[PDB]
Amino acid sequence: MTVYVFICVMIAAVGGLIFGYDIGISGGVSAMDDFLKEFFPAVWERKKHVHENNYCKYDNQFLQLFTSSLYLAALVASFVASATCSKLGRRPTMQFASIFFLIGVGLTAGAVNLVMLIIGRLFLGFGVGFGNQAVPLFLSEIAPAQLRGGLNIVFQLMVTIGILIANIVNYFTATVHPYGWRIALGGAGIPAVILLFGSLLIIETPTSLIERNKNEEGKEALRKIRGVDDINDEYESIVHACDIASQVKDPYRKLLKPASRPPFIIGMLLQLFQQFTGINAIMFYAPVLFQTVGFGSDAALLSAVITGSINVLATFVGIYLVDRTGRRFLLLQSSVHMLICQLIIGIILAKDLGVTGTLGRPQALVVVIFVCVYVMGFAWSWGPLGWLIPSETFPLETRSAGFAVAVSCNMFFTFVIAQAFLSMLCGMRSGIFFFFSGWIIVMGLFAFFFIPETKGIAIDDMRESVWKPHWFWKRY
Ligand SMILES: CC(C)CCC[C@@H](C)[C@H]1CC[C@H]2[C@@H]3CC=C4C[C@@H](OC(=O)CCC(=O)O)CC[C@]4(C)[C@H]3CC[C@]12C
Ligand SMILES: CC(C)CCC[C@@H](C)[C@H]1CC[C@H]2[C@@H]3CC=C4C[C@@H](OC(=O)CCC(=O)O)CC[C@]4(C)[C@H]3CC[C@]12C
Ligand SMILES: CC(C)CCC[C@@H](C)[C@H]1CC[C@H]2[C@@H]3CC=C4C[C@@H](OC(=O)CCC(=O)O)CC[C@]4(C)[C@H]3CC[C@]12C
Ligand SMILES: OC[C@H]1O[C@@H](O)[C@H](O)[C@@H](O)[C@@H]1O
Repeated sequence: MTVYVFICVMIAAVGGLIFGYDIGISGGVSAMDDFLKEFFPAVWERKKHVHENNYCKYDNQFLQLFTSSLYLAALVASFVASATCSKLGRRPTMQFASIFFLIGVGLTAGAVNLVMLIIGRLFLGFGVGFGNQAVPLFLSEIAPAQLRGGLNIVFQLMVTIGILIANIVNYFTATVHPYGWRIALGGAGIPAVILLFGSLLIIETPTSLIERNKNEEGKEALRKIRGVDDINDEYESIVHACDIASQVKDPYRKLLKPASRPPFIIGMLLQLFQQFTGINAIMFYAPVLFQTVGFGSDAALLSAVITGSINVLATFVGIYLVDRTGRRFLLLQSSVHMLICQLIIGIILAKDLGVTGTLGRPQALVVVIFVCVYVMGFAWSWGPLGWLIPSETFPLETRSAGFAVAVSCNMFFTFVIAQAFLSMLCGMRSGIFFFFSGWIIVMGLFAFFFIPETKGIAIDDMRESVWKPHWFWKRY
């Protein structure tokens, strides 16, 4: 209700929007010809051919470096963020994140050198690695109870919205031949300015302030969050978190202990699976894929917007599906849902698309319809729940660190997919989709045997009615 709580919500919404923009803009810019004329002339000549050398037209490690630099940087900067928060506060790290995005935007949009372009992407990666670590800490230490899951779904919606608007910007700036990609990459500056002026107005959480000056500065800070004077009883739980100084000296061992083993294994593998489903094909190289199908320069970027629209609608209804069905059902249904689309796309590509040539109109419509359905399968299952499950399964002692490691490893696997998708496409002509399909199959089995339904179960009830009656979680 107060200004500080709503600022806390706004900073999270904008920080998701910027992350979605950086996911969606790299696909459109890469496929444009203006960008390839100024950074990658080797693959630029290969687009001059009508339909020669399919699947290997864009096989270039530095072209993929343009996409995966941000996520490598985020993986490196995630640990730095995890330390910098606990040393300085949740406000300075957000300020540094805004500064890093603002530096990266000017570097990328006004890039004159390939080294400079990759460095700008790397600075954007620093900013996003800091933000995706400070934002959960704001949301978990300012917003009141019963609003932990409601904020996670809003955050995971903002990324889809950012992807959609990034596709729109790319589609409109693709036609602009003199400086199109520069306009496309300058659009990330607006949410960065908003983040900068939002991170200046927000003050550090009382949990962070009590870590160094207990109630010397955080006592009034907690009163500003909520206008009720009944603070003293709410405080008594914040003190207990940092009471155990000897236990928090080595936070690394608590995750390895059997107390937090069950939610750790679920949390980490969820990041491994949700990235090895193969959605980053569509979020990063969708126009690149559509051009090999045989659509053309505008047709590919125009289909990308359609798939993004599907993503947004499926996410908006996925928030209701999560509230009406259990946490298990959606991940079981999704594996089948995604397996079908990947097999259909792969099977018809293996026969109708060779090393030179183009699919016919019905085949072209099929590969688009089923990829849209593929994305909608992921938007209501692994997208949101891959972050929602670790935000509730970990116990109070290992919630912050347990989620920090999840974000970091997620960034690592994203980097793997983004750096090797086109290399895999060249080496395996149509085996990328079957390679992803095998992962989806093991996802289905892992979900059916090792993830339970945790719908409406409190943290203290996780160890009684979730992992006690489970056949495999015996870590007690
Ligand atoms: C672009 C795509 C992703 C749009 C998704 C819409 C569809 C996939 C439809 C087809 C079946 C629909 C579902 C069929 C039945 C219901 C029950 C329905 O319940 C009621 O209307 C009961 C009254 C109430 O409690 O609100 C709520 C919507 C829901 C989940 C529907 C939600 C939208 C669904 C999934
Ligand atoms: C063929 C294309 C369009 C893709 C098909 C995917 C969806 C249209 C399907 C996949 C699983 C289906 C869901 C499976 C289970 C349910 C639960 C059920 O009702 C509720 O969710 C309300 C609460 C309750 O369970 O009582 C019936 C609708 C719904 C959402 C189904 C609606 C249609 C869904 C989303
Ligand atoms: C668009 C046309 C050409 C075909 C679309 C294919 C799929 C995207 C659709 C149709 C087949 C559907 C599936 C058919 C059967 C089931 C089983 C049904 O029940 C179970 O999965 C078992 C019970 C449980 O797991 O809880 C859940 C919905 C699901 C996965 C459906 C989800 C939506 C799917 C994958
Ligand atoms: O919605 C798609 C996005 O979902 C996120 O959870 C993943 O981290 C991204 O790699 C992915 O592009």
